[PDB]
Amino acid sequence: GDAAKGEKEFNKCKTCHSIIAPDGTEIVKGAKTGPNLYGVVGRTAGTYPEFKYKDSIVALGASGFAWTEEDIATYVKDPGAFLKEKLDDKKAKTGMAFKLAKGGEDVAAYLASVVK
Ligand code: HEC
Repeated sequence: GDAAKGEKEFNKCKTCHSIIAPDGTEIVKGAKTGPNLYGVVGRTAGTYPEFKYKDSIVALGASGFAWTEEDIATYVKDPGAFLKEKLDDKKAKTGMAFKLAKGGEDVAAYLASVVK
């Protein structure tokens, strides 16, 4: 995927999320209603500290799931469906109220990039 493009596309995410490095550096100063995305790639889902996630995503991580660019790219398009399928639960609910139409892989790549 394209990171250069992903950064530009992150415009749909900053409304709720931010990209903040461990020493506090503000890579992307966004909102605090969604968890910090710095390092999400490789991270077990629904585990960022001091963040109150909806249940399903926490269950997904409890099952051993860590995000990849690929899944990130997919989830982003339809979070709730993503979950229902992963969890094999028709009843899986998402706390993320946005579906991105096009851009997943790029945004996915960007996110991977950010920690280099
Ligand atoms: C607010 C209306 C949001 C926008 C815009 C975006 N995201 Fe989001 N995201 C939001 C919430 C409330 C949460 C927590 C989910 C839950 O059910 O509790 C999330 C979560 C994610 C995650 C999962 C993070 C984890 O630690 O597992 C990812 C990977 C994610 N969001 C990506 C993402 C992207 C790429 C966005 C922009 C295109 C984006 N989100 C926007 C809320 C909101």
